[PDB]
Amino acid sequence: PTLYMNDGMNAQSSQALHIQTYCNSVRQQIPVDFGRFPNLRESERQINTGLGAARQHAEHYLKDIQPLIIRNVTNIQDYFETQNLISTVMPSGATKEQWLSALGMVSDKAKEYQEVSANTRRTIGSLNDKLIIDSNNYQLIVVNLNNVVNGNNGVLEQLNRDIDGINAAIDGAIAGIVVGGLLVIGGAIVTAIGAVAGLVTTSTPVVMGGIAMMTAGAGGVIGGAIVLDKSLSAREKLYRDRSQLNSEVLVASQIGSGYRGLQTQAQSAVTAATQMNNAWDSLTSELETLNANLRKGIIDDSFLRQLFLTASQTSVTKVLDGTKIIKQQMAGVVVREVPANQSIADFVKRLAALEHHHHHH
Repeated sequence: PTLYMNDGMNAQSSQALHIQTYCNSVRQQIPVDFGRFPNLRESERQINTGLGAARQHAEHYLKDIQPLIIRNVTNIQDYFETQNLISTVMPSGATKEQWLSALGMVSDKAKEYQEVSANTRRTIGSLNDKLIIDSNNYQLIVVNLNNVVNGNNGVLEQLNRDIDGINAAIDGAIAGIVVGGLLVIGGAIVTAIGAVAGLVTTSTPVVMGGIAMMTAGAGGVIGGAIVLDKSLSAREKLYRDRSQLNSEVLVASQIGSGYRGLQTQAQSAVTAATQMNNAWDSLTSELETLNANLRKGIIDDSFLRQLFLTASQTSVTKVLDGTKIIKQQMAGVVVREVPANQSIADFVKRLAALEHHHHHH
């Protein structure tokens, strides 16, 4: 259970930094301006209404959920510091009753923290559910606009699936970068937000879902930009290839892709939250089994003492080490401003060229 707890914590913490950055990109998205086309006023208002709801979903995550996930790390640290302390306090000839008191104190903490993880899982499950509905309904606003300007709905839908497909690649590259950097002592996570497509001027730039996450090592040395550059540039390319689509349909499409991308992050958060809740479940079960087996007299104090002792010398070390690195990295995220005349792909491409020069390669 100690390693299950470790893996749950690592997966939820890394994914939490990913959806956090995605939510920031949704919050920073500027309303769409189709002022130059009075006949698209209705579409402009439907798109800004859906965007407002997306910003509220993102805000809900940042303010109401992110802190519970960070609280979970702290709860893991307190749990294991407490289990460890039991090991150092219980003297030699401690009675069954004293051991039952001690087991009780750790089971109470574990159940308290299991319930916090469970409530976190429900809250993210609900947000994911709402995002599935809102992102699915948003697509009708885009088709409707495409119909108002007699665009080809086949070409639009193809672009939508192509962007979904490249977003899996971008997500997987960001996930691998963050997982790989989460447990580096002295390492930091670096994020940037920027337009998802190449810029062209009077169209509203879409930063929603335009994210980069990279690592920084000793001396602020960026890692991950070379890897990430490939999938970011590919998205920019896929948009470039549909410059025959109406400009406003393209913007509307970019928000839709950002709305679906947000729902994808929330599904990843559900999966991580489930894995963490299952880890707590197996921790409380183990304690309940030790509580019953000591009472049934199937085990004894001596076994329990050695069980907690070994744990404290072994897998608990890894968890406690992880809790400290994870809190530093989640608290030390470095936010890079992207200039208004650079896409997220442009920005990372420039960081990738700097990364090549630092590697002399």
